[PDB]
Amino acid sequence: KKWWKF
Repeated sequence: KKWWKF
């Protein structure tokens, strides 16, 4: 969502 593939 907001960090890495998230």
